Amino acid sequence: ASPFRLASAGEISEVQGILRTAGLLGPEKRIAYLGVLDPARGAGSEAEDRRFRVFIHDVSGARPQEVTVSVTNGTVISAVELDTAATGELPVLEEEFEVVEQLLATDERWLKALAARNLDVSKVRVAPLSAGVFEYAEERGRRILRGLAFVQDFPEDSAWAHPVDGLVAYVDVVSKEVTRVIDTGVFPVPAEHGNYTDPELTGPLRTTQKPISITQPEGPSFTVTGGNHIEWEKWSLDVGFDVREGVVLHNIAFRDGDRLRPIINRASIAEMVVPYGDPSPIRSWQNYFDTGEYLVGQYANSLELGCDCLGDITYLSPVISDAFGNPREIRNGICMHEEDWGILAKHSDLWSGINYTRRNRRMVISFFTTIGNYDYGFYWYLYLDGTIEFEAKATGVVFTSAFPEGGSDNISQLAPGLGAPFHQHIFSARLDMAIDGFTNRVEEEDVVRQTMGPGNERGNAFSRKRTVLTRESEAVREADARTGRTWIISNPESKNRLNEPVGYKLHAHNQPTLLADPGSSIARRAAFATKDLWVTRYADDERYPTGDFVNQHSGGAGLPSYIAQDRDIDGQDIVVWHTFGLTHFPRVEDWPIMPVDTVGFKLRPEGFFDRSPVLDVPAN
Amino acid sequence: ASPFRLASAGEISEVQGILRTAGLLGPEKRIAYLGVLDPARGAGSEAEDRRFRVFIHDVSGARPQEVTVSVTNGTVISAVELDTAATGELPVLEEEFEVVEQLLATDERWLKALAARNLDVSKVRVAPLSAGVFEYAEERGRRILRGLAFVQDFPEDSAWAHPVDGLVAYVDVVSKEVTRVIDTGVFPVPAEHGNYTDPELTGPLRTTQKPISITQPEGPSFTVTGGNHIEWEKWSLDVGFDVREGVVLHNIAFRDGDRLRPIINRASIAEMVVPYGDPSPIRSWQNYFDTGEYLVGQYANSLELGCDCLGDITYLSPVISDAFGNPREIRNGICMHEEDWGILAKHSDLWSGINYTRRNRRMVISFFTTIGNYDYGFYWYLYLDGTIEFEAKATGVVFTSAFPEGGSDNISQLAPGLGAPFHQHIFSARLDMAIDGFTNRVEEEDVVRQTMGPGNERGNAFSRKRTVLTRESEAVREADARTGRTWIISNPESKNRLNEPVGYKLHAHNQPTLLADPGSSIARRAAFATKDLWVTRYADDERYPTGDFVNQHSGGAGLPSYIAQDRDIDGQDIVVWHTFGLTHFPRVEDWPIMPVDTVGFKLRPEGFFDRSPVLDVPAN
Ligand SMILES: [Cu+2]
Ligand SMILES: [Cu+2]
Ligand code: NA
Ligand code: NA
Repeated sequence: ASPFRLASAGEISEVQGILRTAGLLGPEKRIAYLGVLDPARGAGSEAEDRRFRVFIHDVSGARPQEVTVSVTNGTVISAVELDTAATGELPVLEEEFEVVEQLLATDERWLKALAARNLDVSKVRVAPLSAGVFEYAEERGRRILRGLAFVQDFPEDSAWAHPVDGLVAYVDVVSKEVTRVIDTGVFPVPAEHGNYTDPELTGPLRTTQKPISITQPEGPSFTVTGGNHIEWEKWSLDVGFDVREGVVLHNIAFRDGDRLRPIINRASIAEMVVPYGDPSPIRSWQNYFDTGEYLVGQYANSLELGCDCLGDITYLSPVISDAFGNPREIRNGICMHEEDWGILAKHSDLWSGINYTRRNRRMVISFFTTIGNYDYGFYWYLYLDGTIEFEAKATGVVFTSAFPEGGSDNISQLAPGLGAPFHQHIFSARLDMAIDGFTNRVEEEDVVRQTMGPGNERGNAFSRKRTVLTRESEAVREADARTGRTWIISNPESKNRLNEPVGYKLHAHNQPTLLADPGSSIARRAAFATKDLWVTRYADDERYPTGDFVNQHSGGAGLPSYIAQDRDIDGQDIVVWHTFGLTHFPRVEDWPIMPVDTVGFKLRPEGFFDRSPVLDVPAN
Repeated sequence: ASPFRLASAGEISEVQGILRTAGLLGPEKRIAYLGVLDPARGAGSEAEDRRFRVFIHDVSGARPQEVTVSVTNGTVISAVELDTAATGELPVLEEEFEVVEQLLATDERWLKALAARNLDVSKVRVAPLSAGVFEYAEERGRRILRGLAFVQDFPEDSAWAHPVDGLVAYVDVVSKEVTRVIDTGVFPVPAEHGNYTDPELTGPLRTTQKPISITQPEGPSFTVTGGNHIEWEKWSLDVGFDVREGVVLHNIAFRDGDRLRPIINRASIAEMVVPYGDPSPIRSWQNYFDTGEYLVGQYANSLELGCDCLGDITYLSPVISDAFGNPREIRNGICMHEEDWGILAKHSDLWSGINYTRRNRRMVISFFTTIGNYDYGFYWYLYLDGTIEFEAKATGVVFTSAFPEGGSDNISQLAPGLGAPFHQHIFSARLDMAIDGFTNRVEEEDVVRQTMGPGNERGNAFSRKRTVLTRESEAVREADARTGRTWIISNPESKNRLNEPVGYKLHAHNQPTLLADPGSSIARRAAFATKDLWVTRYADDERYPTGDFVNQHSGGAGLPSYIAQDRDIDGQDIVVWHTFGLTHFPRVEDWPIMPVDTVGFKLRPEGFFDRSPVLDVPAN
């Protein structure tokens, strides 16, 4: 009954039929994106209308279309033709990946480059990568993929151990022609294998680990109703799934006594970009927008009990559309469980003689995606004390290159002749805030140092200051770890019992933001990644920090365009966009498969409650 | 057998007998500190010589002494008389804390102050706090405690809810004299109780939490031998305990194939300071050196199975001396256990068809201490992948004051009329490094941004730079989160298979350092806290960043005096001192008992290994 329920296989089947009957899904057509639309702002909206947004690609070269359909009523609501030279190309299709390697295998320049290196074309894998926008005027309005080559010595070999440096090709995947083959010179192909399941590399496996058994003899403490509505330890929320963003959290609220108090209306990772910092022309164009260009939800893993998710696990199995409109289930794609989290609060009081200890726990909602060589885990945590936390876990196989003789300022050496270019992994969290309702504002809080003198005779005082962000043009903020900078989202119309506005404080990790030169193509296309915090006024169509069509868009779409409207954000319906990322200088220990590294952020209550919200937790 | 074994009850009794026989421990003497000395540099040598360092107080006012004893040989090695007006007072004795409230209850100035506030002296608790060094000349060479008052309405009442503001007293605890009583005016005593076990405050306890059962059916994966030597998942170390520093880790090493490779010779929290930022004269002197002044190991809790430590727990019960030289056991004062830690590495490869997932684990060594209102947990973690991490957990009851009617720039309001002064909790980790042996160096690593132009035509390149710290005068460093600054400890004489020096990278949290004015008493006494990183050349007697005798000691000792020697630290036996801390602006949710907040640091291998060190972890 809930408007926020997961899409059904039946709903996707109905969408396919509606498109077919309307003549919009012929054999030349491919679905590049399909997702359910959130309800519009409407406090009391009772007329159920499930609407789906669809991007339709044409493999014969005709213009693509953006279509909105109503599954409840069985109608096409709107359909507009897209001019991709203006507004960007559609996301990359899974079936276009294979086309790159196939096309190059018959191209005479590619074959001659391989022949010079004595490489058998049947053993050469091509990574099909997004193109971006650079100097090639012939690419405007065409769907281009770029390919980099790796050698697979046998079918189970890790091709990432054998990059073929000095060689790159550009491919038009619609007209199926190879537009350029660039060969800058012969580099030795690294010869060591990177097969992390080969006993000759692992050695004998350890026999020293004894089992850790985590069970819940009475079952978990959370309930799941209506498919995806969660109730756990005073928290209430809906777990959504979108093929572009992955797991999305809706209607995060906390039951404070008798009232359900809203906190966040919608939480998602709305973009993630992986820019590479190697100036070689073989790779200097390389920037993955894993969310915007590839769609991270469509590559979600099926998660295995006891290996990926340990404990008493409740799974969700989201349904997405394939390229022809058929429903596809991602079995066990989302893990949900609770975890012990150590001590919550503890005090042994000499004067009262009371000894008090309580334990903490967290609710975990997670999924894992694989995009080529990289694998990313997305984890949302809810804690007993009101804290909300997100954590990204990065693993997989690092992207490789040759390691040049004489060294490099932009590439790490992992093995003899084997390099790994410097890169970043930068995420954008979109937090549609609803702190006790929709009238919210953001304050920037800095520590204030005070000088020794009158009123501070011993020179010990320090303080803090808060600055209200009142318009969008002043709501593009940078971190300052030295001054302990945080941001507070408050509701000026809802006060706690001390007559202070209720709030939540965002604690950032204060990692470096985008390092590229401000005049670069990537700085224009991923402008969100150049600043730590953005605040916008809510609008239905301002969904992604990079715009709707990221692939081969020339730049400026998304947050810079939104912010330019300079709207009032002082006690309004607002959206917080937080940039956070990992700067990765690969180390030898990252090879041949990388141990997890993590980055994230958290939000903590700041005068939201009238006292600690965990006084009613029992001892057990 | 091992020189690093925990002190035994017999050893402590033998120290007592040796001191008594030598005429050093008559009835007027008290042991203020007793601890075992680490072996001097030179592996073996002594065959067996257990030495103890003792600080001996005299309650008649005679000069105290520092004494070193050999328990093996039954001899006093050295005994020196201390001039405390020069080099500092001994740590506070537990029996001196009691003296303060008793003395004040008979002082006519204190009684008149309580009478002015209609308070019953029998219900007034006095927090006895370290005095520091300020403008009171009569305190030089005397042992002083300062007292702040709180009302306890009944024996089980939380007195922290009822501060008596405007009143402070200073007490000479040796001559038993109240030196000064300062009354700046009557403030209302906040009337609301803070009794977090009172059902009228907690409401009905939750019935929603289902059990989480963590068990190890085959027992734990680590072994304990010789009482305190641990072997776990290729790690090797000895767990020490010192009454001042608490848990100390010795001889941290990693078994890499057939070689035991040292990493850290000794790791400890060597000081921790809690400075308050309220400029009121009632509290502007308030600074706790919990390690140096109070001795945190002395106040270690007994940890209860299933509440404080959950899972298959192995306990250590360290032995300390009481004030008369009798052994006292802290039953179950150290918990050790291993914990599941999520995914270690994961990759699903399209080209090879191999799906690979491995799980991570960590070894946890922890203890908890209680000093008045505050409770601190100290956690050391060892991970499968070579990471070492420390985490401090702060909880307990926040220190309170009145909340002034006009508001305050330096105090938070927690409840009607009840304030909590701003403060910090700052730690100093002393890491006696031994990366593949004792020839080590520290490099500072910053990200380097590059300008678009020749050799970087697309403006995407970025790099890093490393700066070797060659002399102590240049090894006092600040964080810079914006440039991703880390520090690498390497061994220039031990190279990995790529012919690069092996190393470990220190990752800081980049939280603010000491905020007090640089001219203040606290800035001089806690100079270590003003900078994030210090490197010194190892010396036997350079143990604490604040020096040996912190109580009522002015500046002049500790890290600033050590680094003036300007010793060579480029490929030498070096010690890293890392400052990290929490800046606490108390929130309403911190009342009436504070949920845990955390801070820490971690060290990760950086080319220490020749490839990932966890390729031999099994699937399970
Ligand atoms: Cu990476
Ligand atoms: Cu605090
Ligand atoms: Na909002
Ligand atoms: Na050392």
